[PDB]
Amino acid sequence: SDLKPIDVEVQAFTSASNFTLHKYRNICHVDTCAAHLSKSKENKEKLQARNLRLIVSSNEFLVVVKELNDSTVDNVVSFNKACAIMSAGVLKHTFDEEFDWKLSKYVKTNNTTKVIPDVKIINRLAGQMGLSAGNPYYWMIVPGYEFLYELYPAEVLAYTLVRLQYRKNLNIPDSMTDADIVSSLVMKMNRIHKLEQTSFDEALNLIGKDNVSEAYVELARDIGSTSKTKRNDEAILKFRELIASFLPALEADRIASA
Amino acid sequence: SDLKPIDVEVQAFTSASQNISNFTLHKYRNICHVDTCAAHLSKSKENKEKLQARNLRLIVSSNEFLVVVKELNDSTVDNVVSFNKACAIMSAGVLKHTFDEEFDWKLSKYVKTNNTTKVIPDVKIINRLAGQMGLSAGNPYYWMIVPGYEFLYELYPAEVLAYTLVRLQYRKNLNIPDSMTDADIVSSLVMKMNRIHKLEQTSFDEALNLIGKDNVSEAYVELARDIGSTSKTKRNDEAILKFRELIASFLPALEADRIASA
Amino acid sequence: DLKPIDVEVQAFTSASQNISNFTLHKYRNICHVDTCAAHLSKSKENKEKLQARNLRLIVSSNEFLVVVKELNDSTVDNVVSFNKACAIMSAGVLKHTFDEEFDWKLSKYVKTNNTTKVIPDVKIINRLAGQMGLSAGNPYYWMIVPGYEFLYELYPAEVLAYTLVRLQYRKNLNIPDSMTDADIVSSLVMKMNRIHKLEQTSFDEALNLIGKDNVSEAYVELARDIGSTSKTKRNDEAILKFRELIASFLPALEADRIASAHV
Amino acid sequence: LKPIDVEVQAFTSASSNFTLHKYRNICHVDTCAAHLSKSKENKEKLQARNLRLIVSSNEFLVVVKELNDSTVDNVVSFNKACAIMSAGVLKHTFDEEFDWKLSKYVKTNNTTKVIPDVKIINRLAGQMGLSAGNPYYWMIVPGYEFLYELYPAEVLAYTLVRLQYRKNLNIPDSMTDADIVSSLVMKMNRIHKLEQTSFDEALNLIGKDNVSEAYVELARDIGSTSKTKRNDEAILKFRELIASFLPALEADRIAS
RNA sequence: UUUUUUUUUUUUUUUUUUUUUUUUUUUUUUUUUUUUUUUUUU
Ligand SMILES: [Mg+2]
Ligand SMILES: [Mg+2]
Ligand SMILES: [Mg+2]
Repeated sequence: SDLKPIDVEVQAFTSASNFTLHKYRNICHVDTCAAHLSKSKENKEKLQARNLRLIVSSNEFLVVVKELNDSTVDNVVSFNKACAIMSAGVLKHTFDEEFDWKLSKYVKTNNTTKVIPDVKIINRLAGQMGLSAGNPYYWMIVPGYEFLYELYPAEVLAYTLVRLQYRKNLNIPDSMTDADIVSSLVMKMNRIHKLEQTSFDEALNLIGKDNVSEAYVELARDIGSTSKTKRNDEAILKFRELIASFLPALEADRIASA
Repeated sequence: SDLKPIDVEVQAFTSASQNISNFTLHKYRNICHVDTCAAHLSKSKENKEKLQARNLRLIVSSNEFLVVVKELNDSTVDNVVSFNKACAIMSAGVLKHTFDEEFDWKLSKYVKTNNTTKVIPDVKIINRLAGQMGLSAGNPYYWMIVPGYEFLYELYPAEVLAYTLVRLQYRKNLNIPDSMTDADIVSSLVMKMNRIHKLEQTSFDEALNLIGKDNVSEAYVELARDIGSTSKTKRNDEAILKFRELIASFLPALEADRIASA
Repeated sequence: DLKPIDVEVQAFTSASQNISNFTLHKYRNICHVDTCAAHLSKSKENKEKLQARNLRLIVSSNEFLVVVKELNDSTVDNVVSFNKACAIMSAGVLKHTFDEEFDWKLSKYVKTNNTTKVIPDVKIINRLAGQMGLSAGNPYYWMIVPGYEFLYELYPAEVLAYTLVRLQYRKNLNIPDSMTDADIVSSLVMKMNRIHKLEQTSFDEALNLIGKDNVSEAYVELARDIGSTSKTKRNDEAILKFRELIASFLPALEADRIASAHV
Repeated sequence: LKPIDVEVQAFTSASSNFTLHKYRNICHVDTCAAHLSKSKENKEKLQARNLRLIVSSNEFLVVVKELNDSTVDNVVSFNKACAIMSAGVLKHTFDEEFDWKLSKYVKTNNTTKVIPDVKIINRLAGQMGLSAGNPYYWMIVPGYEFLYELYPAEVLAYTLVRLQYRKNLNIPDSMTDADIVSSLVMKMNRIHKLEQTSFDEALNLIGKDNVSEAYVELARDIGSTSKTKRNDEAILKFRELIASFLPALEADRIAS
């Protein structure tokens, strides 16, 4: 009754992800990419309606498409992949070490033309953590950061630990479970390390357990430095305190009314 | 009449109105082509979200069709059906060929299926739900692993219960989200069993003795033999434990740094 | 779009316009019992129809109701809101099922003047009462309806008791967890605030005006079979029987793993 | 297969400081007050389309739905529109405004005063015991926290009444105690720089006695009851009653 | 393994109270249905 169907095609699912950040390492203009990352919230909402074309250097661009699980075309990417590509462009000039997976260690990033991202460009996700502009981690705090695990595994894992521990400081909704917070990263770890055969401790030793620690304390140092939940909670305690101070003058006013 | 009211007929809700046409798969035994419905079951997840936006129409054979509609509940004609019952109808179109017997509730016994010549399903068609359980193409149970499989309890009871047992036991292996409690995994089957066995007036053991408990177990081992010993949900669980263990061993350096910081 | 609307400057000064003066006693003898029972049997469907149009509900051979959504005040007796409509027709069945009603002037329950000994049809089923384990023929069967709180005027202890049942057994009644406890009793308290004038009277005073013994009597009547038979009980017993099935099947998977012969 | 071009525009600290002092002499008092009487009405209209409101024959005020910053000084958000208009009436009812440079109250500088017509009704002030004619009648408006710039002790005191008398004023339980004060704490954080200065220093600068005089003025005629107080009192007596009947129900099951 | 999910410094935005009402509104609709969930260990 009063329903228009659509005629679904008879197509069977028959049998038959090469994404690597190393194909986009020298395609980014730093201040262009940082500006796009500074508007990630507005960009994700624009994506919900139409797909987006983002210029990331005066000769290169990306096509951000929703629900894109595969593409032979390199610069057609999902939102998380696009932010990760653009973040890596900035982190090549802020982080001095990157991970070589066949050498199983951190090797120095050789950046001949090393530049400083414009301090004026603000990352509001990073401010929520208490990080200030100029911090080398500043532009790692982006949507889709988990893809950066390919280059910065200790740093990306550390940011994930901070999101797990301080979900309330970062205004993560209590709706989300701890599994959803870490799921994306575990998927990237499982691909790199083969977690079906490997141990987690084997991965935490392959990357620097102390490296994770140093990155963790860098990203965690200034959490709770200024908190609107603690700022509001002191006001309520100070307000209810002043209400109590005002009671004898309120009853003096009502005994005067009678 | 400013309030332009519409008359409403005085029709009382009685169980004679509720049970006018209860659903049964026996009306749909010859409506589906094996390789056509498996192509629709192979794309069940896509169908479900495409169903959300607008309701759907699915050709199952040369002239017979099925219209899928969300939140349908009752309906006065046979080929207009909900998502779960549509997947159940198509599933039974392949299992008539892959399963050698079906249950007869008149006789309290499984009976051999009369399936003329049996057309073996194309092993090119891949059911991803069965692949999560380790099943491969050509397995007879392959196309039983569909949404709304519980409706197949009427034809293949012991096999549908064994699958539900497999989903409760291996819920983390099958990435069933911890949001759903154990009772949620089995709720629909219990409803299917309630209708057929009237569990209000029958025990659980009586049901599992009417159907074959020897049949259930041997379907349980067929469905759980190749279930993987890893999953993303189990990897996520192991990660949360390891991550909190790292967070704990990092707290001294953290607090020592903040007292030294401005 | 992209340009504003000039709003006119006029204030808000006005009167209470309390014109409702709604009492169920205006509709006592206007209802055919089986006609009204049948409209109540389709309450959910009629509310859905009400979202699209105003409704015309014939309640007897000589009377009808006009159901209108968002009906604040109406001067005409026939034009009522949905909650008022179900309450009006529920009272028509309850006059024949319940033997006593409250008289607020005498401050006690008095006998209902049912001259005609009419029973509501047994086959007409109230799904809302079915969710409570009440079977057809129960004298309370037709108080379990949308807008039941209006019946506090006639059956105060029984309407309060059903509200208590909705409070304690909210899970068995499939009431959403997302709705306040206060939201479930909010409208009954509006009724109680009108009849008992709760601004200048206590809840304990009101609970002594109607019978606390009478609220308890109706409570055990309405809550006797709430948990009698549950999905939560059935689905739970299934789990443990399913889990002993599994524990008995584990020697089976193991034997099929390490043994080639039939076991 | 279709994209839209996103232009490179970074979020910077650079991108108009809001001061009510820019709107002190643009409001007729009986017309700015009539807009505040139909504030709930003006509010839902703002989701449909942006609204243009007249403060007087010579000046306009256009309100839009989600303004985080505006180059224009006459397009504002709702809470600022109400505050700009309420301020127009309180310059004639309040006899003192705050000067943050001199760190204390000074006269409101209104040579010729007006008395608002007493028929314009503020239903929000009517939920409390305020009757028309009270000098605080038109401060009880949506967006009052912005008036902390001019009347900080009175605006804080109103916040105190909302905190303690939230049930009396039907503030839903879904609104946190923090949510009631979250907006005012933000206005104070801008003016007082709360990371550096404390609440006690703010309270001493505005006057804890000035707060007290506005408090007893606003909390004087709060009604003893509300729907929310009744519902909350009913739930308790209702949960008392269930317990009192639990023996009787168990006895009934044992009998049959 | 992708997809997907969530966080957006500060001010803002937003949120809430509507002449202490009554109404309106809201929620439950037997059993079954609906709903829900897993998607080739990715
Ligand atoms: Mg924030
Ligand atoms: Mg039900
Ligand atoms: Mg009102």
